[PDB]
Amino acid sequence: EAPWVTIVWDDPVNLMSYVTYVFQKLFGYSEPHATKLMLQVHNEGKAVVSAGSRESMEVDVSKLHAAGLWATMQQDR
Ligand SMILES: CC(C)C[C@H](N)C(=O)N[C@H](C(=O)O)[C@@H](C)O
Ligand SMILES: [Mg+2]
Ligand code: NI
Repeated sequence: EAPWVTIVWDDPVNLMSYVTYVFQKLFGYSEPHATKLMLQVHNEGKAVVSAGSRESMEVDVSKLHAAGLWATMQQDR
């Protein structure tokens, strides 16, 4: 019943510019939004990047994995 979130985890390989681009490409986010989330990943170690049903977050995780980003999902409490 609960809503879920997709989290992207910091990784030591992917370019900062790539991560900003992926968030725009996969989610349609604006450049300031994508950059903000990228920097949160890089400076906090992780960031919630999207939110919704468990099934919707399963798709976001799969899309992010195909892009090569470290994504997981968990219930939002
Ligand atoms: C947003 C995260 C994944 C950035 C990386 N931790 C990072 O430091 N990337 C570097 C960079 O963009 O210069 C190199 C390692 O790709
Ligand atoms: Mg929460
Ligand atoms: Ni880094």
